[PDB]
Amino acid sequence: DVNTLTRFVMEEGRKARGTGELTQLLNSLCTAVKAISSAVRKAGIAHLYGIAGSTDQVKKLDVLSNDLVMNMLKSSFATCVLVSEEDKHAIIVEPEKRGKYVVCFDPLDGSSNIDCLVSVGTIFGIYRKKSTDEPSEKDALQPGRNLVAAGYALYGSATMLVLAMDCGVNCFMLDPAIGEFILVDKDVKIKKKGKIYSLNEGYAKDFDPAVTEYIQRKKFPPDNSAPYGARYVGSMVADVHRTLVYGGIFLYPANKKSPNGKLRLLYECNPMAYVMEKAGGMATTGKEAVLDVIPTDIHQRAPVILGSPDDVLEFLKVYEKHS
Amino acid sequence: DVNTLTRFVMEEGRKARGTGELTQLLNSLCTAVKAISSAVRKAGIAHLYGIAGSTNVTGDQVKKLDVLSNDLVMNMLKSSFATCVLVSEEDKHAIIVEPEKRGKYVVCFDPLDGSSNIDCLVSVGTIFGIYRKKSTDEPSEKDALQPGRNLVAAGYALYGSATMLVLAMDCGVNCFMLDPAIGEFILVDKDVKIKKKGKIYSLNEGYAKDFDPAVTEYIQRKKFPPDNSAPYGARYVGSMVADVHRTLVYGGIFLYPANKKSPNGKLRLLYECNPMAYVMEKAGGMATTGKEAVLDVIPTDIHQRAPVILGSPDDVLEFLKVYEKHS
Amino acid sequence: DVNTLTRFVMEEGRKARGTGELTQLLNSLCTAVKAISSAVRKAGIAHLYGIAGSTNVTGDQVKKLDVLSNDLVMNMLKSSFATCVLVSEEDKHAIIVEPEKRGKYVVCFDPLDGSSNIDCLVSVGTIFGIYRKKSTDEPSEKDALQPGRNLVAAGYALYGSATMLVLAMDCGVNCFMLDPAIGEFILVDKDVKIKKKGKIYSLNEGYAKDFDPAVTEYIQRKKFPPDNSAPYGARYVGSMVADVHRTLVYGGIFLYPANKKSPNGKLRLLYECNPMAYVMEKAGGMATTGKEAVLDVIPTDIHQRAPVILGSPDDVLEFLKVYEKHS
Amino acid sequence: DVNTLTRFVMEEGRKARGTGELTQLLNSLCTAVKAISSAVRKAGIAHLYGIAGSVKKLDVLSNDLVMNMLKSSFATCVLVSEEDKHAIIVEPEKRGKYVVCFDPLDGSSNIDCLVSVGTIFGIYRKKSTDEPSEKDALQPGRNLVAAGYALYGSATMLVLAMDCGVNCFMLDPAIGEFILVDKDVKIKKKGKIYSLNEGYAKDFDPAVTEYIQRKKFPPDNSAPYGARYVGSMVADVHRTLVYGGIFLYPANKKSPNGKLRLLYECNPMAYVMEKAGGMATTGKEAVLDVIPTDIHQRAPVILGSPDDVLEFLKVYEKHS
Ligand SMILES: Nc1ncnc2c1ncn2[C@@H]1O[C@H](COP(=O)(O)O)[C@@H](O)[C@H]1O
Ligand SMILES: Nc1ncnc2c1ncn2[C@@H]1O[C@H](COP(=O)(O)O)[C@@H](O)[C@H]1O
Ligand SMILES: Nc1ncnc2c1ncn2[C@@H]1O[C@H](COP(=O)(O)O)[C@@H](O)[C@H]1O
Ligand SMILES: Nc1ncnc2c1ncn2[C@@H]1O[C@H](COP(=O)(O)O)[C@@H](O)[C@H]1O
Ligand SMILES: [Mg+2]
Ligand SMILES: [Mg+2]
Ligand SMILES: [Mg+2]
Ligand SMILES: [Mg+2]
Repeated sequence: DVNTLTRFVMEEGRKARGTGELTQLLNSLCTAVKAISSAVRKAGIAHLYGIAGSTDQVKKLDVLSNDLVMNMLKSSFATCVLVSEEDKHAIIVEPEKRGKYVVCFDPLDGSSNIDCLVSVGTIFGIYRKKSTDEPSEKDALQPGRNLVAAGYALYGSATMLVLAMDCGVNCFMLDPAIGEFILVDKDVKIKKKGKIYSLNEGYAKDFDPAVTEYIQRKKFPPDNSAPYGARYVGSMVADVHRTLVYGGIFLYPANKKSPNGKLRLLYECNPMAYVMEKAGGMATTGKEAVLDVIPTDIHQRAPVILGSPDDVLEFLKVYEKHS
Repeated sequence: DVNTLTRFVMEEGRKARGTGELTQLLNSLCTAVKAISSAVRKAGIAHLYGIAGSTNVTGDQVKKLDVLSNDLVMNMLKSSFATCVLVSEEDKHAIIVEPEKRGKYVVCFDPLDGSSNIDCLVSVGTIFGIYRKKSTDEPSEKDALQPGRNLVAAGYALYGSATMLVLAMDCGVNCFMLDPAIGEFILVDKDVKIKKKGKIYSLNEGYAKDFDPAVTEYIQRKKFPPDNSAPYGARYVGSMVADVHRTLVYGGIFLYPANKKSPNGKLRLLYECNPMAYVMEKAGGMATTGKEAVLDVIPTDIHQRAPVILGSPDDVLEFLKVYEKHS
Repeated sequence: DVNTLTRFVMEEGRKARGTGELTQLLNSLCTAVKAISSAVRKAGIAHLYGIAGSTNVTGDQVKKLDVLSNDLVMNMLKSSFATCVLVSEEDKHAIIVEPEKRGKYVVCFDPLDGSSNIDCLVSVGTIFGIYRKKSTDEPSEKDALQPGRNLVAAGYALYGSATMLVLAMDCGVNCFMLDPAIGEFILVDKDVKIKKKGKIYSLNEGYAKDFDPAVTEYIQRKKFPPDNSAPYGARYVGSMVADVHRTLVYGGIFLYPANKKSPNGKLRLLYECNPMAYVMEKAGGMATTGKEAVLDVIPTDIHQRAPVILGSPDDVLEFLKVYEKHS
Repeated sequence: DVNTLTRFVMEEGRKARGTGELTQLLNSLCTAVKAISSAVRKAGIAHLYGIAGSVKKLDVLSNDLVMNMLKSSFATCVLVSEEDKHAIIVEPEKRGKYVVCFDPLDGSSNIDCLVSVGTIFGIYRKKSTDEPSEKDALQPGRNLVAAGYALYGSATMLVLAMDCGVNCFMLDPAIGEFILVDKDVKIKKKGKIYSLNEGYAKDFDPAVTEYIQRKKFPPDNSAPYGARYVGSMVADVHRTLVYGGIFLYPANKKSPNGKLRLLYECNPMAYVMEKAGGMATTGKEAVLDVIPTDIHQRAPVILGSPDDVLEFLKVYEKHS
């Protein structure tokens, strides 16, 4: 039977005995992702270039993508606190539209390389508000282990939405002819070990000796097996999704321009770690599992190594050797 | 004033006082590219997954996409009445256009690179180079054995976050953005030029163990600059259109160089290296094999390989300085 | 606050304390309508005309729209797990859903009304009525033989200059515009109500020689008002969905009455007249056979015909008074 | 062998040995019509209704699209639009030699009910050697170089009439391309449908009343014609071209010289009809022979299958 995101989400919520609040939230997020995809593919750009007589582009697209997510989630009546990469402070939903959920998201990740039309993407993570206090930024400071749902949209050669919940990881392809996300890979599981590593090797000078050693073993295998292939798009959604689909390992470790890491814990690392763990993968900072870091600031950064468990375990063995 | 690919091509054809044959070829290629973009973005995939009660998925969808893209380009170019010989990355032999539809142009193309890149849903591209048939002999694969310098037009379409067509001709490089709401390529970057020195290098460092000693030293110098300037950034998508386009837009260097086990490189000269070398040189960049300019190689086989290092001229010259140090 | 069909239907389901079954049905219908819309606007027609050669067509692609439409609606409703008995203009007998997929609802629909003249690009449409199952026993086509009064939901999609879904339920009539750029039905008109009296009449006057004398007199009053008021304008698209939507939007009257060669009219009671009558009544309009309300007829055959006169209430009342005068 | 509008137009230009100017004009109209279609189908309406938190009328937008695309083609010198009281004169730097008269969005009267709407165009070559003026648009339809319409119905079709005949192109929205689907089109000799607003029955000339009576009670007592009246000229005329038959907008008392406009409604449709082997008459003469004195002047029109038009004229000549 054909399955769609709308039907899949409605049926999981029926199975969950819930009230429909999270269903309405995920419904609203789907709409926003379809509207982001349309703009990312440049529908209507002819009007910007004067087709009807009327005459920062990358910037405005991430602002618009933020507005679409913010508006769709607000009017869902399902949220109370929204944290966005585009916004310095947490947004507090007005009282008459408040619901039970906190949403952390990057509405257009990798946006700043739109000039090259590289893949861009959306990342989101959904929490049940935990405190009974008046809503505030504190409600978003929960460890990733508390995630109820998380995932991402990739605006690549096609638009795909990956949604991770308690039930596992499911991938949906957008059919632009009808505006429906079609279920195409069910209960995805990452392979135990891959043949691809992904990281910005331009920071090789700043690399920890654990990282340098691990990556040396991927290029020059001490057992003389085949070297791993390398890929790095520089957009987290593209690089993590390739790791999910093919296996392997993605690293963005600390460097001396980013001693706490480059990626952001709340709306980049935590959602991707959650998808990885639900897929049978791993996600570590080196010191602890990403999902166990307790945030103290909503835009704080973390180092991340994630992907196939044998590859992450192999990295972690090299890491404790450098204790 | 807004400009479209169709209007731009038509006006350049008028300025050239051509017969209109090349214009028709490029109109045909543009339609084909719009058709590939629609398939790449997965229009109608709901019907494949049973929305109307029918079909299983069966086989290799990525392969079928490459084949479908090849059939779109082949058929639009055949029906243009502007071509006689078609060389495609997807076909063993050159396709000879039937007598009734023969025109004067030779087209080498790679219609899509889905199968040759395990990256899934990250970018895909089409590359093309257009030559004028040089002899009046009955058409054969020999008519595509021309050096890249003989190209009249070349370029690529990138199916990325948006669909972009880059077209290079004697008038320079121009970049057109596909507006899917209306099926028009909108002119967005005019007479593009690459910057003389960039800050990004692009190659597959998994192959590091098989690197020629000069590639190792060059890359080491990008990661550990001897003058303690800032290291270059690294990006490697695995799709030639994507990696070359970023080099064009941001500057820097892209390398798929020769080495011991692959003494002629891996990429193909006629429909990968030559069109990109032409775009680079028209943009004021460089494209070398290490031994010579890509566009000066005279091919002897239609699927022959070439090493290629291309991009900002100061970076390519710096690599050639290191390459000659190890001669 | 923006509102979509998905969000609207979901909240209404939460309001009425449903189990979500109707909601999944309506979600399924929405998806089929989107796919029908895409086919009607001729997405992919270029493959039918050989853009990729002869080999690249046949699947859902080669089916006529009436067949494709039936397959889309049939399949989406079956896979909704919310229906048990389906009635379509396309199939002589009601379809009994497999027990593994059965829900509690009965759906009567016309997958593509007006496809008659889809050749001239006239607006066409989809019509649907939803009943709950009443019977103690195994689902059978007698479950669909309910009066229009038992409807829980009804409406139509119009594929005209734009695609619109008109949904009628207990809460009233609501209208959703399909945004093709993102594939969402946007709530654009809420709790819609017909005007009390219109200035347009709508019927096929070409068959005037066979008109019932009561229809002859009522049409004459429209064109030759006995009080020197302004005569009504005439519109007849020949596609029921388009004519009924204009009647809802602009007011007036639409007639497909009984004549003498056609004892009970031509339009079908279950999946043409009944849904349209339900929309009209929820909008403060009217719909009669001449002798009783359409929604009161007790059907005995799932494909039985019914005369229909519907629209603004003062216009249907004037017709009835002329009609009862001749009875 | 598939063909597109772009490739068909360019190939006809090559055969004509034209300089490319009219081909650029027609390319430019093709783009405008694709953009009108996109807006008519309501792409982007979600933004109007606040999907991102926070408006030109369709007819205004459509006029802007055609006007700007034609101006920027460098192929035109005088543009007459139903939306503009005076003719637009193109600035010297963007001037070509063609005069274009058009209705950017006919039927938008009642777009509130999502009826079919259309764009109609007629293209003339400027004869004079002098400065372009409104007078250059005052030509009989006989002088047309090209005419047609785009119908935004259940699907979008462009019908183009030229010397070479009538050709029909279907817009494939997946790829944004007009595909040639019906070639060298000819209308049926006689149809079975008549199209007019019978709400004006009280004002009909007795020729029209008697002709309509012939359609409902046939004198050879064949089957009565069916009736259709969409109320959008493009939709009713296109059905007439596809199925044969007759379409009439005759004189009534709020429109004593007809309601439809000669330069950009009647003349383009008359020219499609004639190139398809049909006819179009005011009743007194061929539409294409009327010499206009006002760019917005109205004309009565009866057009369609040749046998049905001749039959009307035979009834008309009786009441002469
Ligand atoms: N559509 C859904 N998919 C998966 N889980 C759900 C869904 N709806 C509700 N749940 C679960 O039920 C809980 C309460 O749902 P709600 O009543 O919608 O807030 C959520 O926090 C989830 O754990
Ligand atoms: N649309 C065009 N853009 C750029 N150059 C063109 C174009 N059309 C023709 N030319 C040039 O004129 C030559 C002959 O034109 P043709 O008669 O179309 O083959 C071509 O090989 C090009 O060098
Ligand atoms: N989405 C909805 N909109 C309006 N009424 C509904 C909806 N869902 C359920 N209902 C009402 O509640 C009944 C039971 O719903 P269900 O259990 O989903 O079949 C239906 O037959 C309707 O009367
Ligand atoms: N694309 C075309 N299709 C049909 N006829 C054309 C075309 N281009 C030119 N012609 C004919 O040749 C004349 C001169 O064209 P031009 O030099 O473009 O003004 C026109 O007025 C038409 O009669
Ligand atoms: Mg961002
Ligand atoms: Mg290939
Ligand atoms: Mg029907
Ligand atoms: Mg008009």
